[PDB]
Amino acid sequence: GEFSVCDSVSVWVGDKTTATDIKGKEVMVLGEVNINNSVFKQYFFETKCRDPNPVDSGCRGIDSKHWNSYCTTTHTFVKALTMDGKQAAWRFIRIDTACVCVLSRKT
Amino acid sequence: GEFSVCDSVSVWVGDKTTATDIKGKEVMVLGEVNINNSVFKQYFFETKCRDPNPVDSGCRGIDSKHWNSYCTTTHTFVKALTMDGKQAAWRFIRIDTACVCVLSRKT
Ligand SMILES: [Zn+2]
Ligand SMILES: [Zn+2]
Ligand SMILES: [Zn+2]
Ligand SMILES: [Zn+2]
Repeated sequence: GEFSVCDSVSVWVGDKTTATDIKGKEVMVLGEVNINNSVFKQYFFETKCRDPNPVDSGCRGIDSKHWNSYCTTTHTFVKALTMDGKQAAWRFIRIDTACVCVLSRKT
Repeated sequence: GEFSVCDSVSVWVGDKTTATDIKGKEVMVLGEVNINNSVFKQYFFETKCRDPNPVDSGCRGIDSKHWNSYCTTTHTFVKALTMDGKQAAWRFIRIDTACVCVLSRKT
């Protein structure tokens, strides 16, 4: 019976308005898009950690004798129609994509 | 000095042509896109595992006494302009997003 070191959760989001852009800034995500000559809504598949606790580690199954650990949300980058001044831009926004375990060795 | 259980690698790809779609099928990814009234190329941020070996685990730092492990590439889903019959479709394709460690307990 298989499973991963950090438990994650994934959801589709379609009510997105605010996002952080590729170099750290906040931007506004528009509701709809016009690609080719069709109108589409903007969707996003996000994965967060369940237990990001940075003291009672959410990492399962570690050599805790030699190793410290926690669960962390990593990010990918997708393009989205945002708002630049006030005509739109196609820009890369950062989104939660996964939950990985991070280590450091003990003194 | 911090690091993660599985070593990953991330690259930008802009020469994508073939992809696997949301329910397992192959599709063709077009080179360019027309969003709003502007022409853009399609980009993708991909992350794979470095050591997906499923015998000498690439997972660092495990209670190997009680636990088996390997590194695996997980996937997210982004929309892209593909080719449906032969006018285009805005569809969700699967892309490598991250490298997580998977466990199973020992007999
Ligand atoms: Zn809303
Ligand atoms: Zn804000
Ligand atoms: Zn090429
Ligand atoms: Zn093919």
